[PDB]
Amino acid sequence: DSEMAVFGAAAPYLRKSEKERLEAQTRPFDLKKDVFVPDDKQEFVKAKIVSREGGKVTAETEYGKTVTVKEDQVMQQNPPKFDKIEDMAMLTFLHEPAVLYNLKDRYGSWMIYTYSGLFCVTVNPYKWLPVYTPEVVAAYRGKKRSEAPPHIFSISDNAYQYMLTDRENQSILITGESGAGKTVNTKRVIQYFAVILEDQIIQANPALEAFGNAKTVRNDNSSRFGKFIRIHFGATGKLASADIETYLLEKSRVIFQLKAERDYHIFYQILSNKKPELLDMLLITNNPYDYAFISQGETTVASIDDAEELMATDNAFDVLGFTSEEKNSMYKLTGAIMHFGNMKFKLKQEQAEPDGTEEADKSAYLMGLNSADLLKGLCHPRVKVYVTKGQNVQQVIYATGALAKAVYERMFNWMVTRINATLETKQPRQYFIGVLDIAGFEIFDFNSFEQLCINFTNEKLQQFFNHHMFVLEQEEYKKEGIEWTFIDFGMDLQACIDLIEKPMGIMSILEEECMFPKATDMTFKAKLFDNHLGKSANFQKPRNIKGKPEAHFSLIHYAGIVDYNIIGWLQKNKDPLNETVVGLYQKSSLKLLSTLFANYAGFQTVSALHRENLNKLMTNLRSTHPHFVRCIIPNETKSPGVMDNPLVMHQLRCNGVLEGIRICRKGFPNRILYGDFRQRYRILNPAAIPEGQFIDSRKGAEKLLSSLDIDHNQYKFGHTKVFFKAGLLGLLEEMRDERLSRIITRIQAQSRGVLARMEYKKLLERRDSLLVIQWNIRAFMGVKNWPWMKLYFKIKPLLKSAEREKEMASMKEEFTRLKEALEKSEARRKELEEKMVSLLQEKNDLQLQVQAEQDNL
Amino acid sequence: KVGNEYVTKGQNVQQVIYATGALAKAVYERMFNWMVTRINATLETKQPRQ
Ligand SMILES: Nc1ncnc2c1ncn2[C@@H]1O[C@H](COP(=O)(O)OP(=O)(O)O)[C@@H](O)[C@H]1O
Ligand SMILES: [Mg+2]
Repeated sequence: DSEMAVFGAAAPYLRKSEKERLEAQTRPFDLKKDVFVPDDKQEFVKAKIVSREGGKVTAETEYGKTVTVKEDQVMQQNPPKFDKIEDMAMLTFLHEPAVLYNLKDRYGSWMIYTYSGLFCVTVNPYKWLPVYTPEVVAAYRGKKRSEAPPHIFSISDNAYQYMLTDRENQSILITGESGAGKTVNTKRVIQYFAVILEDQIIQANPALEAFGNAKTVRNDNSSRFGKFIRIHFGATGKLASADIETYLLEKSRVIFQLKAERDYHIFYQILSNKKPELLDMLLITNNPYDYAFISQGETTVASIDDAEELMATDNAFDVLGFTSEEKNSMYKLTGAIMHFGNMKFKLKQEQAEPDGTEEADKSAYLMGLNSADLLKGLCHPRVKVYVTKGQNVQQVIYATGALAKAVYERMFNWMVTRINATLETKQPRQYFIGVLDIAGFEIFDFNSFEQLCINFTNEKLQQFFNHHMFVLEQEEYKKEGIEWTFIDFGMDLQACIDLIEKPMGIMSILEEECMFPKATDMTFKAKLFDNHLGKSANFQKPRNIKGKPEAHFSLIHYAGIVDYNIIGWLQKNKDPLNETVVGLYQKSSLKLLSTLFANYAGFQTVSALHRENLNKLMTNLRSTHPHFVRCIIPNETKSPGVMDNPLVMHQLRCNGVLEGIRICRKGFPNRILYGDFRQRYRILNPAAIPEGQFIDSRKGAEKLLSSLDIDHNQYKFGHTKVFFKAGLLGLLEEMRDERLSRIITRIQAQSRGVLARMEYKKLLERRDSLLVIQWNIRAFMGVKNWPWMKLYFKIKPLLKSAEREKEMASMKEEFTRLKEALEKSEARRKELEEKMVSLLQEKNDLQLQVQAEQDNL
Repeated sequence: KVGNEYVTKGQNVQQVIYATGALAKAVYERMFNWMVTRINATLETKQPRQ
């Protein structure tokens, strides 16, 4: 249990226990006696095998109920060896009940992360589990998904491994219904990147979170804008400058909030009174109920304490390096917006007469200008012929709301730009990894233009997933000359997108009527009905319900039918403003309001910008190698552990995960280039593909594979990329690692051999020296025991041998010293000779240089 | 590389074939110049005096 010991706390929550699988193998089972049968309230139920009368197999459900049904919707249960399987591609039987029941089995053990073929699926646990510890992140470093339990950390690690190996961009895309957990997983991915500037990226997400998210019926932490976070890396394979891009912040939230929907987080974080200094300098109490814009929602969430969120976002701002002046500026603007919300107006003979201007004075003080000028601009708007115009009392409130939402949007863009500036670093950055977290699909009780935009973004993301996973993979199979029948998996959302995105479509008619002045909801809607009602499968008449608000029409996304009541979408897409107040805000005292807002009058519909951003984003994405994560919400009640079968079945059908797993298990998932394969797996059979003795790719790769003694029917050789059947690539990697280990061990053995060889040669020389010494000392003792030898042999060398024998020693040593001196002198003379040759070389070079200056003149 | 970002450029067949030709020209010119430098180094022996 090496993985268990390494993981520690998160081990039981990520990997099945050894005893658990041991008892699972002992669970009673058979090829027969096991089936899944459909049911109404629960989609599928386990059942036994009783009798097949006329082909009508009889099944006794686990609840005890017994019913006979024909061979249709009769699917064999998978063997218990596949219970709580980490990757769901090795299922011998694949069928709609099987995916649900394996997912539920893993969910019961709180195993949210599961691999469905190539991409990953995450079920919402609705409870923060101890799996995101930095120890687990370190354990998830440099590990394949096969050798590690499923987790988003493993997904990020595999993306980084591709990043390093193939030197190509990666894009981790999170897709699912709202509140499924996309933002949490994006935060975990950013955390994994930070662990392996890091504090800057960590705290940047809460900074935008505090201003973007709001509490909704579907989820309390509901993002109102798409996020694309790009982390750049250099050639060395280390983190570098980052970037964050936002998509279509829902500006209508400030003006209006639904009955069960709260407002933005910051408007109540500041009013939580955690820092009364904020209350003092903003001239605002801690009760949002006195303030019209932010009092429509509950302003209270059971799981959210706005004081903690406020201190967290302040800490994040400090970590990012936000100066106190700009923080105070945005705080003053946030105060000013509900100060504007406090505005009241009355008709008196025609422009509304201002009243209750004290709050207007306070707001003007916060932003910085003459309050009378702003009041007159709101009271008597002047626009391009600056000409005054009579307008209704109700219109001044709408104008103030539009100005407030525009100011909030500009402040949001300023935060985005400041985050980019803080994160940007001049250090080299080679490639990038893009994490995509769009606003998830959602079905509110009443839906409007922003809901339509969010759902259209979700539709386009699902269509991109379908196109890449199904169409492009099959076209790649075809192009490389691989025999493969074309299979249609049954989802092509291009028609649904073209219903609105393409010209003359519902969204296109929306921009066309927005350009058209005097545009009314009644007529424009008519322009929709005669255009696509009936003839378009998705669009249809509104399936109006008495409980739900009246809807103009109903249209079918990939996730189901949704009603879309249009109420003044033309003004929302057009975004009109009063030019007088525009001019007043342009020259405001505050740095933020003056710089940001000056480009409004310094048009293009926001829907057109949304479409262009989606097109550009997905064209950029197509250049990358996506990793998909699909998030499933188990229960609408936010109850952890409740695994509501019909909802998950509907989500699985809309997502089309089953067909993705089918195309992963049937087709060839792994495709590797011939040259890359040769240079990578040559260690398996180095004899094949001899080192630099020929030039050919296909033949060498074919010989290498044919020498690998595996199932040769798995791979179909192509023109440029050899394909691999599912599970083959990991096997080849396993034998490659084993062969590398064998090579390293043999290298160690050879190194030990040579070290022993040299040390034993040294031992030989030492033994020869010892023999010489011992023989000489033996002779010396033999001559020393002789009384004669010492007398004439100890004084002769000093005296008698000095004059005519030791003088040979003296002349020899002086010859040696003189020879050393002569050799050193001759070597010095030779090096001086070559040095003076070099001096000639450089002097003629310098005369050439002199000629060069005479050329210069 | 534009700025600090390595942006991949998309070119048609004409540009890529012209690039191949330019690479061939440049590498052969460097070939010729390296040959000239090599022969100059071999011939430029000691005592290039006077
Ligand atoms: N992996 C997870 N661990 C713990 N809670 C999670 C996880 N994923 C989602 N949740 C919870 O689910 C809810 C919605 O998750 P969130 O990421 O905010 O969704 P969305 O991306 O749709 O805004 C929150 O209550 C969040 O805490
Ligand atoms: Mg979210």
